[PDB]
Amino acid sequence: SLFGLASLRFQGDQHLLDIAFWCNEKGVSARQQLSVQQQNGIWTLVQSDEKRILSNVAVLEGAPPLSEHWQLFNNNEVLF
Amino acid sequence: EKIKLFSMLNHEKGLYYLTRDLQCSIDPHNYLFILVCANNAWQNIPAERLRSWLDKMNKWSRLNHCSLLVINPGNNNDKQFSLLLEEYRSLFGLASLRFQGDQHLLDIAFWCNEKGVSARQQLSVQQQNGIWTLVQRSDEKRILSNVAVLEGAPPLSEHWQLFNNNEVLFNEARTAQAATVVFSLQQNAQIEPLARSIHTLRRQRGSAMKILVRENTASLRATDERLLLACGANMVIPWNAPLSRCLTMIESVQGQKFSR
Ligand SMILES: Nc1nc2c(ncn2[C@@H]2O[C@@H]3COP(=O)(O)O[C@H]4[C@@H](O)[C@H](n5cnc6c(=O)[nH]c(N)nc65)O[C@@H]4COP(=O)(O)O[C@H]3[C@H]2O)c(=O)[nH]1
Ligand SMILES: Nc1nc2c(ncn2[C@@H]2O[C@@H]3COP(=O)(O)O[C@H]4[C@@H](O)[C@H](n5cnc6c(=O)[nH]c(N)nc65)O[C@@H]4COP(=O)(O)O[C@H]3[C@H]2O)c(=O)[nH]1
Repeated sequence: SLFGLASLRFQGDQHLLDIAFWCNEKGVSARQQLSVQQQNGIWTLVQSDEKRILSNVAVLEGAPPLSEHWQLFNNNEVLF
Repeated sequence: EKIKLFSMLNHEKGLYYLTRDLQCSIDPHNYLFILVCANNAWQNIPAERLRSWLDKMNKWSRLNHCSLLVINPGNNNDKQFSLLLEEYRSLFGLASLRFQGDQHLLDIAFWCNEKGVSARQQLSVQQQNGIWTLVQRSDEKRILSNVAVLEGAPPLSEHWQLFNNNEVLFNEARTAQAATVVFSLQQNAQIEPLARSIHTLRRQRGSAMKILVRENTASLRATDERLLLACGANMVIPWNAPLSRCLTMIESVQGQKFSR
């Protein structure tokens, strides 16, 4: 008899939002815990490249990237 | 101590009349249904009629306080699975079991009972002496391929494993569950036993595993490609396309299940 159950508990500086279950046309979620803050009356949710390969799309003769570390560029200006 | 055994005709009318027949036969209050259908029995049921039947079954279950379980052996129920997901209101639990050679994977899209609600759980259950016991996704990123596929190229990523021939590759894929398996074709003599290996890889391992065959030499026909597709291979990469085309074809089947 419920398409979603949520509770918001005050915890001093931020509120904790606990959704036991939730139904939506995009799916159903269960047992979600999140933190929200009331900033000026607004509830807002709280918040190396050695292997990454950057090459032109013409490097692979137009073929898509080899792997996740491969990123393509149409011309050698966006790549630059 | 005792249960009631019921037989119905392999037809849509039997499923449609199930409610009235059981009402004429059994008082459904505090009573459980287990509907074990035949192989691909739910393939001929249209979408709208299936939705109406599910709604009627749910209303009847609520009115009679009776629980219904349906076990459907099928291989191409992905659209049916999506339809079941769309009717999550009437439903209160959807589970799928995928055979993976040595173990079985139980995926519960959702489940609601008196002790709470769980959504999108994945567990491993095995069949020991005919008993289903839980074993207390994981290798989906991992890619298994033949050395000749890369034409000498090193592993493209950490998730890449290379094998000399398509024999130890099948042995490793026997242990893998969701890894991407890529074969290499060199001559005509490899068409049949690789086809057999693919058949095994599709029977022991379910639709989660990705099976691909790279053609390195022009030694293929349309009939052989159709046979490879029927054995369980997602698609066969033509020899004309360069290696990066093969790699992007591999990337295409990521997140896809072999429903054929
Ligand atoms: N250009 C051309 N010639 C054709 C074709 N089909 C047959 N032939 C000729 O007929 C011979 C006998 O082929 P088969 O009886 O089909 O029996 C063939 C076939 O079963 C197989 N085979 C040969 N090449 C291929 C191939 O590229 N793919 C596949 N899947 N099987 C092949 O090996 C057998 C021996 O074939 P070959 O030694 O090539 O010798 C071939 C070839 O000279 C065709 O589509 N194109
Ligand atoms: N019934 C019949 N159909 C024929 C014959 N020759 C060619 N075809 C048809 O032509 C298609 C493509 O022409 P292809 O140059 O033979 O294209 C062939 C050819 O280059 C090669 N190939 C296949 N089998 C053989 C073979 O036995 N020998 C040789 N030398 N090449 C073959 O593989 C390609 C793929 O062939 P498919 O996918 O089967 O598709 C073949 C096949 O359906 C023939 O003698 N009988």
